[PDB]
Amino acid sequence: VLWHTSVPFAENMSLECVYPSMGILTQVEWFKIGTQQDSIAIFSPTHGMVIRKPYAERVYFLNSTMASNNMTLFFRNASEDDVGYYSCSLYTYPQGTWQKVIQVVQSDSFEAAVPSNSHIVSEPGKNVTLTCQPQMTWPVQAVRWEKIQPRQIDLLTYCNLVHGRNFTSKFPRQIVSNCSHGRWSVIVIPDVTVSDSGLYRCYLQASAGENETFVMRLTVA
Amino acid sequence: VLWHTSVPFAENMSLECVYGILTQVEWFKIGTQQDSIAIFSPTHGMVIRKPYAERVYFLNSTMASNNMTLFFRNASEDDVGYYSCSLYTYPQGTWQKVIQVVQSD
Amino acid sequence: VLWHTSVPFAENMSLECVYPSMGILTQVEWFKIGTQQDSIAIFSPTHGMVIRKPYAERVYFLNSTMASNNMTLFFRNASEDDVGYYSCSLYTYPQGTWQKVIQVVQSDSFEAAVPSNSHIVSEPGKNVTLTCQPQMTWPVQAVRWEKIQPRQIDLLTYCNLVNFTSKFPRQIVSNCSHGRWSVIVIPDVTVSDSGLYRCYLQASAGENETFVMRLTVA
Repeated sequence: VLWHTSVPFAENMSLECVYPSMGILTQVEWFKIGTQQDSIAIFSPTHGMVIRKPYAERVYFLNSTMASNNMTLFFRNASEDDVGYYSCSLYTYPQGTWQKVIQVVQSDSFEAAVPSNSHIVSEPGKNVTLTCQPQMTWPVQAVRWEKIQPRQIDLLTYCNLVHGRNFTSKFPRQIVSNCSHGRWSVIVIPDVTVSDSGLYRCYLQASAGENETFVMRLTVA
Repeated sequence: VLWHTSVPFAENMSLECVYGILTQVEWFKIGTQQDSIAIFSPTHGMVIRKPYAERVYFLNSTMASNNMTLFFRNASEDDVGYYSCSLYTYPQGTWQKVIQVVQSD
Repeated sequence: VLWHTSVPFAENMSLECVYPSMGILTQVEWFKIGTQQDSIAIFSPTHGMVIRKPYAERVYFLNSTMASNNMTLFFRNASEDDVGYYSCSLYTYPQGTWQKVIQVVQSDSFEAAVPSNSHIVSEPGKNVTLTCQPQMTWPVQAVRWEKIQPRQIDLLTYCNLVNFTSKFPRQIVSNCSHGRWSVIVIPDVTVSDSGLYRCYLQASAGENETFVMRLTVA
């Protein structure tokens, strides 16, 4: 998993999956994630797209140009059973397999759930350093950084400090994240553009006193 | 296999279960057989099985905090025994916490 | 995730990944699954094989008939660190992904410690039914049917009773629909089917049962 987003449920929701040119694309496959993966569609760069029968009347794709790299999944009339986790799996040569995970949640604008704890104004071209606000004697089990927009959360990184594997987002842009050594608290956004404006959230999952967070608004001139 | 957490019996006892991408959570009672208590999925939500419907509840707080603690609002002598808090993550798989409920307090 | 095949150590060990013919083969990739997914080699049916630098000296593959459905990972040389778990992933169109997990065991431990609890004799051409010996004292979490050979142990059937499909090319008839997990049928048995078979029962919160049976075909 190199890319993890969350989007609100809608009857006409589209699950964005645009792959960066990286080597040769050899196959794409869409899955509904559960304990067992449910295949939605499979794409050949030679023979085209096959939608699995349970989804034949429920999803479609755009007739976008080849160099658009667009595998975005579109729902006709989505229903409550289409809530959950999705996988857009990219198979490339010689780099290998990578996966984008998209979670469909029941939700309003993701900005509405978060009031900013902080505001920073920067200019394009500068690196922007963001920090968590570690507090307690309570051990931090997990740390996660997200970029928040009204229609989309981009999971930038998470560090499991007690158990599990870590995650660092590649795509769409570079996130400087390390996790090791009590510097899970800091990330850098190198060379910001206006499109980097938005809300940035650090969530701290602790042991007994779990669940604390810090939001900061970035505004690029 | 033995237990991870051991608690004494109480009518209002709560069985703590704390803890990526969670695809399924299920509570079982382990005796001579395995009885399902409640099952959760991100698509269907939390669905409690009928034999425990009047016994247990969940305070569905932040699920991203990884908390599925089983609350007894009423508990009887037969709620003593072994419990399993079973967890499936994507694509890693299993994570299981076994909990013992002791009658002697 | 558990394994499909298990083999003992050897510096010339061959981790068999014979796959079925199913649609168009579009890509193959070998990983070593440790605490992290580590890439060994990647194959394109047009561009050929790339072996990642950490395994360039270690491993090699046949350049012969690959159309025989063969991507077996041959070791040229091997150390303690080549012990562990491997993933042989086949990518096909339109069927999708086909994955075989392969276990390499260290201590010089293998079928030498496997005595039978039961012995069945059958003539070739017969449909042989094998059965577990469930004791009905722990709920059965999961069922594994395995074939124990001198050079490899293969998974025949897996059933989680809360998914994992066999990659063994024998066509074992099994269902695990409603208690069916306790039996498997070997149809039209041959002399090559002789050997040790094991039913493995995983308990939810207890100890695991083992029933080993020897089948000898006339």
